[PDB]
Amino acid sequence: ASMSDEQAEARAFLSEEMIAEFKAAFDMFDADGGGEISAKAFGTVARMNNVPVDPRVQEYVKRLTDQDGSGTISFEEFLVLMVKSMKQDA
Repeated sequence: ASMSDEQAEARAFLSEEMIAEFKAAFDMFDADGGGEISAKAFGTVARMNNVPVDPRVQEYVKRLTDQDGSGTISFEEFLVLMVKSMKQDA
């Protein structure tokens, strides 16, 4: 369970057209149909989408699976993460 307040800014920055692309990319990894992908998958998705993976976010990303054991991010989080990474990337 994530925080959808983060989703608000994500939808403000990312256009529906962008959200749609990230949704499709996310779905590619969510073959389970749970709306949640592996934490480390974020880096892979970002890379193929030409999105620079921020080192700080990646630190936080690896910590997700590090502290929880099996880190999984929901589509909502994924969108916000893409935002954080692109925002931090100068």
